Amino acid sequence: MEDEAYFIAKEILATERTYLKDLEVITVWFRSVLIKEEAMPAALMALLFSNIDPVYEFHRGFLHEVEQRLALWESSAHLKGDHQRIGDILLRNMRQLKEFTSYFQRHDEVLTELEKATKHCKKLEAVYKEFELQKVCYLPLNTFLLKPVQRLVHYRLLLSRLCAHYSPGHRDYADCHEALKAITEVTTELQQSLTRLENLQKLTELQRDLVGVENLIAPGREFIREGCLHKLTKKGLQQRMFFLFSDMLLYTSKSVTGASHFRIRGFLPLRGMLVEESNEWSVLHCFTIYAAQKTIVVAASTRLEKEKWMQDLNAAIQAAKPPVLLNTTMHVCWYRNTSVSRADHSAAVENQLSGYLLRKNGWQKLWVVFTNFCLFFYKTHQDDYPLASLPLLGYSVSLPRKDYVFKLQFKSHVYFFRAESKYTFERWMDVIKRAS
Repeated sequence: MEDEAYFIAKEILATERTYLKDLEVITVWFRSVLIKEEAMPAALMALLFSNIDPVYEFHRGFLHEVEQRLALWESSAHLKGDHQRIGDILLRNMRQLKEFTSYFQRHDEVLTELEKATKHCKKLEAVYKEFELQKVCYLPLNTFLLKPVQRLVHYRLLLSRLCAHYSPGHRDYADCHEALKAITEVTTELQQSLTRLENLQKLTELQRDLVGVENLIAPGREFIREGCLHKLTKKGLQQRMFFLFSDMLLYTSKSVTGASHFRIRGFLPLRGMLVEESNEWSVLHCFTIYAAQKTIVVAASTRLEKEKWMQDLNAAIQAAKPPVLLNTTMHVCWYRNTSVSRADHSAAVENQLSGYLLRKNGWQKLWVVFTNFCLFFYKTHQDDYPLASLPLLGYSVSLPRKDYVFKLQFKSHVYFFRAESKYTFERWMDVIKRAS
């Protein structure tokens, strides 16, 4: 009962702790590198930092107010009272956060300008490159420019979740609804900006990752799904990479010894193709893609995988009724024969989570972060780089066969984790299930 409301508070904390460290990848670490190298024109430095710094200020103050209250929580008997309550802190900052919306609206403009600056300036591209290599850069650099607006959502989500196990009679009930309504209209205003950014980000990433392809980023192209399938060739079924956008189908070329597995071979426009499910090819889970002037047959790793790629193709071909010219997620797909949809991203993002838990040779306490379908391992809540990582596509959360332990299974790889509480136990295996 009362415990459930407290663990949400701690949830807000741990995640805010990770958020502030996320922001520090830019405002601390990336900043210095730009100064030491001065490959970034001052206009872009202003545009970048005039819009992240002020946000970072607020949050640093906010984390303080939180973790303090959280300390006064678990306190005398004639005061607590207002020690076991957080709706007041939230209500304040929420109605105070709305004043930063103007800053957020330009994140689509910062991710945009960095890109052009990177391509037209050769020195900055080099700098940018080496910096994404550093252990501090545990996710792609672009991914961080996203988190500010995404964080706004996470308050809406968490505040929502508080009004769930709350009812009239609690001191912190009237405040939360005012707070929730305050953040809900904050996210509303930027909901358009958010989706526009989340997509620009994915296109701007792929643009880099893939070799050969140019002009992939466009005001129109939305990303449907990326993933791995076996193209039918004269030598046999061969693994290849497919990237389905709203207006074409990108696929990967023949694998050469020592070359990239992510060189784009050609695209197949969506006007006007048909996909037709395959004969005794049914067991092979293959279907056939008749394009306007090329035709391919292709096998899915499993049956559901096929139905996904098909349903997504067909529904995308109907919906389409400068010219493209010729261990992240894309890599985890190549090594596990799977795919990830635009729908999955929004389900690994809404399911982000930080916390402390143990990991059985011999129970080992680590601080774990779950973003981007991947677990990141720290020894302290305060380190600036992950000690280890573990991507989770194709991992299944079950109980074994201590107390309150869940296990991750994948082929021969078996890991075990323990949470302190029992609520926080049902929450960890929850989010991992919702990013799978």
